[PDB]
Amino acid sequence: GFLPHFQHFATQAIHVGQDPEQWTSRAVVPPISLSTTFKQGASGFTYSRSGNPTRNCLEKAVAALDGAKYCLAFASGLAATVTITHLLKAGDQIICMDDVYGGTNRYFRQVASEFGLKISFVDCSKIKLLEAAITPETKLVWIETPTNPTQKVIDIEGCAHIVHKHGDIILVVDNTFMSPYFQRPLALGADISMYSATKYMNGHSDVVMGLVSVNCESLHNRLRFLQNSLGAVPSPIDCYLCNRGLKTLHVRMEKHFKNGMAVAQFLESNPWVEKVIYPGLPSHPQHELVKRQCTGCTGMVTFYIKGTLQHAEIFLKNLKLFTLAVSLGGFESLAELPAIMTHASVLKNDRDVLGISDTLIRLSVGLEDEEDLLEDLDQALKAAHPP
Amino acid sequence: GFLPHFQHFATQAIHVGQDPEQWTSRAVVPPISLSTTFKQGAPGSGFTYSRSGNPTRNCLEKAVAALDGAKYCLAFASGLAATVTITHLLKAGDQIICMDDVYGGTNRYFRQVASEFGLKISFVDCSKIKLLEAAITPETKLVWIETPTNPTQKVIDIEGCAHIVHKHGDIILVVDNTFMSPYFQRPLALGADISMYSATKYMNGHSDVVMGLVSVNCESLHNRLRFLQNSLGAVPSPIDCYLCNRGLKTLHVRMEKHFKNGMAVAQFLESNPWVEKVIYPGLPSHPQHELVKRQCTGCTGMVTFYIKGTLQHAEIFLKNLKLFTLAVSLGGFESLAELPAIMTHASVLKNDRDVLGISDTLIRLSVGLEDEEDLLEDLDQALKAAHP
Amino acid sequence: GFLPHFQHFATQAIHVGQDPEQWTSRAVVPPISLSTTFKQGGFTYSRSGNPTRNCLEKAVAALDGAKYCLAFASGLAATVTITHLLKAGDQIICMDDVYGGTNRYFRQVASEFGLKISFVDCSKIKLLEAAITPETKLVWIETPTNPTQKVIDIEGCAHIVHKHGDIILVVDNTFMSPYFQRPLALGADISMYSATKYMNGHSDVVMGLVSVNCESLHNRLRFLQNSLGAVPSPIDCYLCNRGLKTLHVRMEKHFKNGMAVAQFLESNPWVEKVIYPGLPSHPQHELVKRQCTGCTGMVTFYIKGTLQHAEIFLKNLKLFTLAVSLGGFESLAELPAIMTHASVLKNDRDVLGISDTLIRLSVGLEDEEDLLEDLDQALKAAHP
Amino acid sequence: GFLPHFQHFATQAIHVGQDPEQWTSRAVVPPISLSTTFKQGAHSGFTYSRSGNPTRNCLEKAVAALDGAKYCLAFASGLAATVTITHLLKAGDQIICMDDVYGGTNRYFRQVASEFGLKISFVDCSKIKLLEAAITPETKLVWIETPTNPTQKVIDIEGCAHIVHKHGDIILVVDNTFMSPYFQRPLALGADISMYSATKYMNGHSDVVMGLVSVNCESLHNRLRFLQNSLGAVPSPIDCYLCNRGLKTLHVRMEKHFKNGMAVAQFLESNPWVEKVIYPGLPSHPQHELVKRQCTGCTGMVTFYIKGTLQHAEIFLKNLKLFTLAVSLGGFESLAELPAIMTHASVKNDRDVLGISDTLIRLSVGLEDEEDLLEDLDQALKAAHP
Repeated sequence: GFLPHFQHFATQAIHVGQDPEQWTSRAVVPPISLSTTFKQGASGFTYSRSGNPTRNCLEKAVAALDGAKYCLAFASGLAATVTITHLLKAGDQIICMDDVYGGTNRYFRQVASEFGLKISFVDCSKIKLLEAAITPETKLVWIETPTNPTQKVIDIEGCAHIVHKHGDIILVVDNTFMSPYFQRPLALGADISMYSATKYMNGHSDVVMGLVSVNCESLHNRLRFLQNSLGAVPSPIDCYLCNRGLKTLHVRMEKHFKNGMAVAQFLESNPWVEKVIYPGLPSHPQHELVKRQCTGCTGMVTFYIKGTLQHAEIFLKNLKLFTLAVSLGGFESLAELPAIMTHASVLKNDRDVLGISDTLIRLSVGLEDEEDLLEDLDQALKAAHPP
Repeated sequence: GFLPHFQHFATQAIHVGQDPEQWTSRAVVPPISLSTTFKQGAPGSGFTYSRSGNPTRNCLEKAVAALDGAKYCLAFASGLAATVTITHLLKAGDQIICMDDVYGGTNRYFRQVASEFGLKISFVDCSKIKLLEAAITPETKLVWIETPTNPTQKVIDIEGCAHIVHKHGDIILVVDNTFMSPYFQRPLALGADISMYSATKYMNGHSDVVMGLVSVNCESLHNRLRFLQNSLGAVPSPIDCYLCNRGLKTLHVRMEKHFKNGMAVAQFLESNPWVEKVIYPGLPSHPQHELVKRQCTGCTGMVTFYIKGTLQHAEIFLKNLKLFTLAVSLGGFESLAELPAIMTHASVLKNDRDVLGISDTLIRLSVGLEDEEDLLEDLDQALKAAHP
Repeated sequence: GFLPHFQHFATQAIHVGQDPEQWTSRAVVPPISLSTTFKQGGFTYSRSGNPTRNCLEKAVAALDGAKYCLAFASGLAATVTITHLLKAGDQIICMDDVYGGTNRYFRQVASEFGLKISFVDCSKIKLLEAAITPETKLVWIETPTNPTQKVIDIEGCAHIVHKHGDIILVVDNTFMSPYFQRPLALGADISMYSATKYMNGHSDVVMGLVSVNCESLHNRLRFLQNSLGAVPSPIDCYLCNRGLKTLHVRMEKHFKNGMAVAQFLESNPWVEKVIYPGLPSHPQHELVKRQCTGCTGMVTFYIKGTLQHAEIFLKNLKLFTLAVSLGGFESLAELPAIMTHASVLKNDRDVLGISDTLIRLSVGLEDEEDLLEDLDQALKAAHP
Repeated sequence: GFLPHFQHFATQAIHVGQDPEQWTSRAVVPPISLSTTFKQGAHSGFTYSRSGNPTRNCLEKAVAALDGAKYCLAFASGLAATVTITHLLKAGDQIICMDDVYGGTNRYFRQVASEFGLKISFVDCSKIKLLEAAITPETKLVWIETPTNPTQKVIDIEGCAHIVHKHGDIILVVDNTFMSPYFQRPLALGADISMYSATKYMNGHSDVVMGLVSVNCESLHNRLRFLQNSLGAVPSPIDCYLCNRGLKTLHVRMEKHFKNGMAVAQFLESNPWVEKVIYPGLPSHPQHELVKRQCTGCTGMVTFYIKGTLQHAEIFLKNLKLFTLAVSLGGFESLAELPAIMTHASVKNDRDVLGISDTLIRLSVGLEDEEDLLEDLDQALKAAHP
């Protein structure tokens, strides 16, 4: 009952920007151009930071996958976030989601706010509340869906709609969790589709990178200027590796879905799980919303284990397939306790409100055999709660 | 008559951070660790996430720190990324004093971007010390200088400048040491708070890495920078870090050849009848030549000069070069030539270049590591081509 | 109706050799160790062994259901190394329809160091036994063949070969990959790969792989790996190991797309004949289901008309790229008579069925519609 | 009194094959081309990576210039180059190899090549009349090393070339690994093949295993080019890039290796705890005067015998703090090693004849500061003989 899959995604991920006629060798795979500078004198490239062959191939590919006209690659997701924020002036205000990635939370609240920028954390799941926070000084709205890690889902089309009623306000959707294979914020009314390519996009846990796709011509020109002016650019080798990862994004995300769905269903029917949060499950508060704006779900499964902090640790330390580590979206399965780990960078009084207790566990289900993933979870839960 | 060369420089560039006991394999060369994340909570722990820190980047930072005579170092995605990150130390309401002649991008960030966030920017000629003193306010938190400047190669008394800045209040002096490199100049040893590099140029020296480097001694200053490195995320690729560290292994023998080639080129151009004026710190004709010898252990391959005539004559010269490549950037093993007014400094107002002297006949050369004989031959023929 | 999929395959492909506890940093992904040498006072020299290559070798061995595996600079390099196992004076029985370079090595190079090479149709149970001599020490087979895709019953072949005892049976398992076929589980002594194809699967690594169970065979192979020095780069090893991580989800899509392409071509009025193991029309379709867990993306077909029609078709493709090699994420198309099998003598090319009208497709991971639409449009250009 | 330095070396090492007009982007440094295959149809271009590819060709084009050669072939390793060269022959032919060669070179000929109808004779080619006594019409290949590994015996290449080429068709190969093409050009001295282990000085950064073969003869190149593609011991394009990158600083590296190597050699000879030093740059070297005629300088390879027994050699090696106890050579880092147990353990009765005793130590002097390298040796020697 999900949105129909995007019509040329696999084809484009493999060929867009990859045209062999670009190179004198007619190579089927684009060469890695490390060169910082390029010969001028008799069009073309001037300096690597402003633009370079391998990065441009990647940006054109990602643009296509987002259904965008333009895309910009960055040193990291946070670097992309910071660059986007530099679009504004001293005196402007940013409305940010209350449950956001810790680093995003940290930048807005602790760094950006001390340069004449106003920051308001607003529950944008309450779309009725967003309008109340909007002021004539609001220039940017930052949204993330699903949120990390409580995975609450936001109506992008509804939010874009509220935001665009008051003229020049920018709507940014952090699309790190889903990827453009499952969700296209720009097609849903967003102005900017932002990624941490470090996660699902690259999908191989070996590249730190950010991506920003956009349609507005003037917004692109401002973003392209800041990309070269701030210089938070990615390595050409990282660009190549990420572009290589995109080649299998469609077949990777499908297995994440199948494995994620299977893990979520196993966990929900398990007597030692208090509650499971997974958009693909009917038990999810926004399951029907997900189906309207998304073409599927990922391998990100959040759940509460029964008992105390003690049980969550025994569970995590007895896993043999899931690796106890931060980050997500890789081919390998990851497990994590946000209260102590990825979201220790979010205030304690805010964690109590968001639901990040000592028993909330975030899983990044990988591409291993389903059987083995379930068996690993079963054995580990039995370690915390033995027969 | 230059400052004596820094001791153990080559030894440290090859060994610091490269210690084989870090790895289970006892490899002589540090592995490239691409992994974005790391396993936590195991029986019997340093790394958590690549952006915060990772093996290959850390080895590079420890090595560069040593070459700078520093305690700490931070690597970044680019020189500009390093610059922007440093500026994030400040608050809305602070003022930045910047050298009047600096790299266009440094100029551009301060004038067009930093000025959009409650920061006041004044461009001041910091070589003339009275101009700096009048610009300092109780609100001043940052002074950004570059020496030699890009591309007119103006030289600033670093130790003298630090003395003025560190007198009244908490003001940070940053020295963009891209041109010289730590082999020839140590700003931290001269009183600067930060020695900053674009590793894209001489540090890596192989024209295949875009990267910035930031060296510092102050403990609180480092912690604020280390926070911003992870919080802003302008991080370099581990593979780029490896390549740059590899470039460092030959930094000492490269810079020596850059010097020897650079001096010969400067001397050739100044005696050439088709050249109006040469600016090179190694030449006694440089207004601050004796200052250079007091602050440096030598000079690099950056040679700036004026060709006789107008813009048309400069173009014919540049297009006739066969070894020098008409291109932007600098500090690589290959020789580069460029016209700053139209190229690297087109992002500087037309009215500022005339004040700074960046006319249409000003040419910047980045002399590489090719044979001396051949580089002179290329310059000679091209000058004969410009004025036949 | 195929053989059941190999158990724990995806799990092993992602985790075997990838243990974070190997590194002081506990990185989830193994670092690329370029270091040629190591401090002594473990590893000694990169060519003999190194962390990144060794991690890859443990992974491939598991996927093969093997005890050992050796990585090499290329597929041919792996073949040459294996051939160095033999003695002066011996004979090699090699299939008549093999990869061109394999043919060339045996016929033009290997034969000159006291090695005798006889090309034999190893599918004919009576032709193989007649070719075996007490002097034969090595039998080299490839299944399915390139590009006529002839299929060999491996276990009976193993059974026939091992009756004469110490003879090595090598199966070039490049086409299928260890995800779809396990020669070692079927009685082969060596499972050999060109990792340049499906194993890496991203058209950016040249590498060979050799899997083995026998202790004595391994020690001889390991000695030769270090002695000839046709070793792969650690970065290539990393890249191939990176590619292995998605082998299971890639091969499944190659299967789904290849099947769709094969079926489209067969019902097409401008195609004379389609050769694809996944189609019931393939003469050994049922043998495939008994020894394999599925099929790959290699689709061979004859276009109606002449060489001219095959050329018009190939040059009008917009998604398929006219190029050699195979097994990458991108779709490739090729005319073996003129291209990849130009290194095989011409009159044997005619007997094998590799005419001027035989076309080989390597179907990639693109969308099915676009692949089919591209084929339709290109066929309509040849035959409007 | 050495040969004048080869002219335009720095220019060529930096520019040959590196022409920015090769790429549509006009990049100053050649891109790394990983692609295994190339689009065909529209004469122009590449077909398959193993046969040839942009990045490998640029390196080969570059190395050829530095060798003063017309052609060059890159391989997966030095040994890969060796095995490929040997494949030029047939069963029944005979190979003349230097008596003191690298352990792996010895091992291949003796244990592998010898099992395929090849005749192998180990001959002291520094005494050149021994070369003539072993030559037979069955000789198709002469493999020499100068200086030898690790006793550093020096061979008159042109003299050998004269003797070898007098008789029908014998190929003379010079393993020019120790010296660099900056310091020695075998092809200009009459050799048929200039071969390298690029793992050492050529790359010079201890992170690439690679072999190189430079050649002038047309038929010889065509036969080798066939084998490069047919045997498939090809290097990775990224490794090719890395070696080409290392090549950019080869001249300034080799000069510093020389200055450090000479100082290290001079220090050891004046040291009361060293019995004998073997270094071509030293007048005490038997072929010192020969070296000056065929070379433009010397490298950082210093071989010496320490006084005492095996235990004294161990304490010395284990007390080094700058020199690293490891195998291989030619990198920016200083290496120290005991060949009898390590790099030449694959050669024992032959070690005794060659002089590779339990007290023979081989040093690869790196690019560190001279003083620091000297102090490390000084302190470590004081440690063995306390």
